[PDB]
Amino acid sequence: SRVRAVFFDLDNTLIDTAGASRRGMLEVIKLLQSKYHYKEEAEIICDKVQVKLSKECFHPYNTCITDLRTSHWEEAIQETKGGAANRKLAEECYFLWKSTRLQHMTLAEDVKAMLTELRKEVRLLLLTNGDRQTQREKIEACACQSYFDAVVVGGEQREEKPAPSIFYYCCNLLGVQPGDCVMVGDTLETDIQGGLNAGLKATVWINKNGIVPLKSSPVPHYMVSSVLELPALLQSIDC
Ligand code: VO4
Ligand SMILES: [Mg+2]
Repeated sequence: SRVRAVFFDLDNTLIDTAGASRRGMLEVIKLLQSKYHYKEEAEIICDKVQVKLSKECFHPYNTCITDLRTSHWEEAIQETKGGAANRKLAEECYFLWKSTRLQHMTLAEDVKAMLTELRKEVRLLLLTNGDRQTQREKIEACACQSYFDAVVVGGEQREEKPAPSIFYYCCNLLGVQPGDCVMVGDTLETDIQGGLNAGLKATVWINKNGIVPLKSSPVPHYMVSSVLELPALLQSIDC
């Protein structure tokens, strides 16, 4: 009845993806406004891209995603500004956005110290959705793979969260039973729903911003604001 494995989301759970991604946007705005003499049109372009990205995370992706997310910019520039297509400016914007966010994707020192002290009591797995190319780059950017007994990327797999199969696979990977695992993540629709679907021992929601969820949304077993609260939490579930 003791916890034998803990699964961890990556984005906005272990690394500040959102903060990093907006930092990239800020640089793109800084670029367009200063260099290419833009005003408030730049901020509109970034919003269009941001919503374009959301309507593309559909699974199972195809590659090259680079060509896709780059096209997301040229489609965005033309809508706000206008004129002929500018693949060069789109290429610049994307890689500036990409290079910026990846450098800000790092594991905090106290987060590293938490993961290190935790894997000597339970096994650790990294369970993240997204395409192979994009996610693996993040993994390398924050060098987290060294901290986990296993890493599983949804794009590389048959199904992602919240589908229970990918959870069952993680369990087989570590030779454990779903009832011995706890899922930790910050998205209800994937991390939490998935944990409930796959009958895991517990689900832990990361809610630092203090969202009050709808009654119809998945209900976690636990709710905390930081991943630093797990050791005490996991010790209370008895491990
Ligand atoms: O690391 V994720 O929040 O895209 O499952
Ligand atoms: Mg997340």
